[PDB]
Amino acid sequence: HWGYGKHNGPEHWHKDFPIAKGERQSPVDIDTHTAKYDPSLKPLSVSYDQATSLRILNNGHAFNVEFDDSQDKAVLKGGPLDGTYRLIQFHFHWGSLDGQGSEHTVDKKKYAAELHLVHWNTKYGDFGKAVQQPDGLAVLGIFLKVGSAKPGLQKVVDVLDSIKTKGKSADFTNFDPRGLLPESLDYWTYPGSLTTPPLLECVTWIVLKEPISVSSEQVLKFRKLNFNGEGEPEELMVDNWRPAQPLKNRQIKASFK
Ligand SMILES: *c1c(C=O)cccc1-c1ccc(S(N)(=O)=O)cc1
Ligand SMILES: NS(=O)(=O)c1ccc(-c2cccc(C=O)c2)cc1
Ligand SMILES: [Zn+2]
Repeated sequence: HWGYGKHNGPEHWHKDFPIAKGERQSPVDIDTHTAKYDPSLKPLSVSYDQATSLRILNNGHAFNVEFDDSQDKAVLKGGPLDGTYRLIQFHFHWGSLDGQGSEHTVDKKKYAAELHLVHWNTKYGDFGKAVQQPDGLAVLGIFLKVGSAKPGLQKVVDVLDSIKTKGKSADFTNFDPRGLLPESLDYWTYPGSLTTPPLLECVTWIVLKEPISVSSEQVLKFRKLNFNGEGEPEELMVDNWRPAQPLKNRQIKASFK
């Protein structure tokens, strides 16, 4: 089916997901000189103190760390958002080389990877309903640059050997996602979409200004994962990113000057 190869990648997706050519597609390039500071944007409220991680899964496109979203345990509020968004999972997109891998770009700069913390608007009851709504999701996006190691990422790196191939999962309880954040919560925000099929236009994107630093060894271990299932020819899971899409009739707002 769809993927990231030459024969099933982002240039092909529109044939089965025509919204790929829609009016609010993600990711986008963040032109920092064209984004407008909005002094009415509130601070983000990230409340992960009670987060309950469950499992890590290689789904053939990335790996997801999944959370208990049956109660308000780990929630995102504030910023541009109305209402409460529950954390359901996080995942990454990354490159084959340190100079590429992020989906969003900043003044056309690509980061080595991008973390997506996916939340859904609790007024819609469940995630499947939320993705059908224009304000159903809020994804907190965080850039990764290669430099010093991120201690809060190491527990994720440690377990990747056990989920090398598509369909493999492992217990991943008691993981604190607060260890994945930068110091500052300054952000850009704009209305967009899922960056993989079904490409639904349901996401308020909140992209942090400050990248996190991860070590070359940490991202190298990302690149040892496999797109393929066990017993199939090995295809390294690398370059699972969609390139920047036309901004069209949208304005990116900044919470900071
Ligand atoms: C995730 C699930 C299940 O966890 C189901 C359908 C779609 C997605 C999805 C979530 C987030 C994104 S992203 N790259 O954060 O925009 C793409 C697909
Ligand atoms: N969902 S999509 O991006 O439009 C898509 C789905 C399936 C294919 C496909 C199907 C069968 C064989 C091949 C081999 O290249 C590719 C190629 C593209
Ligand atoms: Zn993503």
